[PDB]
Amino acid sequence: PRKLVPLAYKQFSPNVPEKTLGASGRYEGKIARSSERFKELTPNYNPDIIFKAERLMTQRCKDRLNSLAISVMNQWPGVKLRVTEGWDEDGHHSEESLHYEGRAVDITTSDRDRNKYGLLARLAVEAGFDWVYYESKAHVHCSVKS
Ligand SMILES: [Zn+2]
Repeated sequence: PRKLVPLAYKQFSPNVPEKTLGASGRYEGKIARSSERFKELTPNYNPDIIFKAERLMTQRCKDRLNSLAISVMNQWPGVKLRVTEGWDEDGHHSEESLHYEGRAVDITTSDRDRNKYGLLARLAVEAGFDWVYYESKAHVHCSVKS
């Protein structure tokens, strides 16, 4: 067994830029409702995840999130994974955010205990998200390749 080490504030894993090939890969452009690429987005209705649209994400993102949902409930009995941002149609992030193509989620615990977020980030990496960034005290940013 291995010690699960929480990510530090502002740490990202792996320790490379999000868009690198060993991470979540290149930005592919915004996905609009009208896009053909919009049909690669699937809604996530996992009853074990709290959703603050936020539900629309790629299959790989869905798989990683659902895996995380289990691990969080294990880590903290009685607590659930919570999503506060998923697919963004409204330019609320940087120039080229993976949020714009349904390949990123910002997450917390259901109890909004910010002291848990570093460990939540570690669980996200263990759950297979291709890039995990303890971006803010308000949430952890998790993304996947396409
Ligand atoms: Zn984010």
